[PDB]
Amino acid sequence: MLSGLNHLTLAVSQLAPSVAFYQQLLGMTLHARWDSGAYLSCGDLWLCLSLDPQRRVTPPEESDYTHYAFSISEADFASFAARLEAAGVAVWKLNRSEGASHYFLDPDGHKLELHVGSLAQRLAACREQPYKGMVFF
Amino acid sequence: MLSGLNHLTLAVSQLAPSVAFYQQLLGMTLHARWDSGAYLSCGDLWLCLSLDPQRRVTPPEESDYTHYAFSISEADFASFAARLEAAGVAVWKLNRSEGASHYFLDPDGHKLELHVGSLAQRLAACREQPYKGMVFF
Ligand SMILES: COC(=O)Cc1ccc(OC)cc1OC
Ligand SMILES: [Mn+2]
Ligand SMILES: [Mn+2]
Repeated sequence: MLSGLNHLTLAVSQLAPSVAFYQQLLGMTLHARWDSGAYLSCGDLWLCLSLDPQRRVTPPEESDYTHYAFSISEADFASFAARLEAAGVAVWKLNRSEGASHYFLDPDGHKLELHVGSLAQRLAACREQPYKGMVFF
Repeated sequence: MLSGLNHLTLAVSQLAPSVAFYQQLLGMTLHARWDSGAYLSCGDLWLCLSLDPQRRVTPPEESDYTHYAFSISEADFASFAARLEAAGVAVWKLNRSEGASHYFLDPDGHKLELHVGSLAQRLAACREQPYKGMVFF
């Protein structure tokens, strides 16, 4: 039986800017680094950056909607978004759903998100206003 | 600050087979589905499957090392991996370069993994068998 997400690994084209982005800009904790990767944590999340020459710096129009959302409190959301904006981090989508969301790109074009709100909050909102074809289990 | 992974969203090309894979084959909990997506949980993980006409079924030699690992206990690991193998689930990696792991593909080629152990345990193992150039902070 699977008990949760064990780790998220992102392939990166250049290790130093990716470490700078996740540790310094995004505030994650750097636990270890080696010639071809790094381990960081963000709350319970174990993040691995893996240096991969096959990673392309990918424009957002050229990747699908797969994306990785990090939790932040409502109270901290606006100043964190402003930090990303000051750093010139590109946005790939505007928020049109429930709960604050800021959609931003990492240095290689990985699609990231800041989101406020849990699955339970989303399901409650959906029960009141179900999406087209929605069924609950 | 950021406090963990709020959700993982995977773009899928065919919603029903992807729901079946995550719910039936992997045992995740299905909470809701709609014409364009589904919400599942795996322990604390909120997984969203999002129907995306841009998603391509991608062979593993065509994608980078970005991947998603799910936690499983030492007692359950081998039989779950063997069940995936017997069910014909495609693989993408054999060499255990980061501990006890089984590397397998979802229907669209998303790179998945079963892994036994925490970040703390992986750091302890790496102290004895470090990756090249490894530094610990
Ligand atoms: C794995 O169970 C589901 O994915 C639920 C379901 C099954 C079939 C179906 O339409 C044929 C619609 C469904 O939910 C909206
Ligand atoms: Mn999202
Ligand atoms: Mn892994």
